[PDB]
Amino acid sequence: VTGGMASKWDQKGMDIAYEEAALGYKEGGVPIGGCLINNKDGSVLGRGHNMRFQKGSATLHGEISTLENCGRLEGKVYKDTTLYTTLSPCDMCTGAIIMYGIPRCVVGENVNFKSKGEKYLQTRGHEVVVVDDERCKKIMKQFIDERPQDWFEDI
Amino acid sequence: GMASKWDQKGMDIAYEEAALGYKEGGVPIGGCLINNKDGSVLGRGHNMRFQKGSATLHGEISTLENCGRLEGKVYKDTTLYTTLSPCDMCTGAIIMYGIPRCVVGENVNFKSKGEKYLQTRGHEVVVVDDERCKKIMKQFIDERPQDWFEDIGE
Ligand SMILES: [Zn+2]
Ligand SMILES: [Zn+2]
Repeated sequence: VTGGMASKWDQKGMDIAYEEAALGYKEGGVPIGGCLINNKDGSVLGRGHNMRFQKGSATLHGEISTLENCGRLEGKVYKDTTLYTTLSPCDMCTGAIIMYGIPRCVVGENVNFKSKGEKYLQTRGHEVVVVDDERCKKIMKQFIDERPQDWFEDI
Repeated sequence: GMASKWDQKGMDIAYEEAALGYKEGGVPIGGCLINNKDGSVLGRGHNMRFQKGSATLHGEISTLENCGRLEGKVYKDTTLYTTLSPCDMCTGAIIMYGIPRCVVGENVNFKSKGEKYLQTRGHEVVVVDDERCKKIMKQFIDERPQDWFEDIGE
C-alpha cells in the first residue's frame, strides 16, 4: 500500500468499485469501477463503471461515470469524500478529482495503467492510496486476455 | 504561435453553443473540436449541468463526448475551441486525448491552474479575450452565482 493509509470505509469502497468493474465486465465493457463515499458517515454518494463500449462514449471513464451517477452536488459535499477507482486515474479523471476538491482517491491497482495523473494529484496536495488489490489486477487481466486490441486502442 | 485559418469559425461555433446553452437555462459555456488540416468540425457542445442534471458535462467534456470515439491520429491534429478557460477536469481531457491546441474565448471570468498546466505538458493555449464570451459569462455569474459556484465545485 503506497500513498497513504487505509481508513475505515476503504474495504466497503473498494468492494463497491470492484462490483461495478465486474458488472461492466459482464456487460461487455472494460472492467473499471468506482464509487464516491462520504468520509464521515460512509454513505455512498454514487457508483459507476466505464461505459466506453456500452455507450460508445469517449468521456465515461469509470471515475466520470461514478461522478455522473452521484448527480449534481453542492461543492462542499465533495470536500470530505474518497473516490474509489479499480484503476489508476488518467489525466481527465485526475482533473475531475482536483476540480471538485475530492481530497482522497483510493486506487485498486496501477500495474495495467498509470498516467502522470497519479503524481499530479500528489503535486496538487491530494492523497492517492494504491492498495494493489489482486481482484482488480485479475479482472483487468481477463479483459486484456480476451480483447487486447480494445485495451491498447483505448490507452 | 501562428493562427489557424479555422479560429474565427471555431470561436463562432463555440459562442453559438454558449448562447444556445444560455437560452436553454444552462451555463453559457460552449465548444467545438476542429480538424486543423481541413477545417472539419468533428463535434460541438455546451455545458449540460442544468439541461441533463450532469456533474461531468462541462462545455469541453460535452464537446468531446459529442465527437464520439476518434483515433489518436485524429485528436493529434485538432484544435479544441472553448468560450471559457478550462477547469482542471477539461484540461485533463485535452491532455488525455492528445489535443495539441486549445483556443480560449476568455480567462477573465474564470481561470484554473489548468491553463498553465496545458502549456507545461506541451499544449498550445491561445486566449482571444472575446467580448461576446466575457459578456454572456459575466451575466450568468452575476444573475446565478450559486449555480456558477456549483459548476466549478465551489
Ligand atoms: Zn480517466
Ligand atoms: Zn471543465
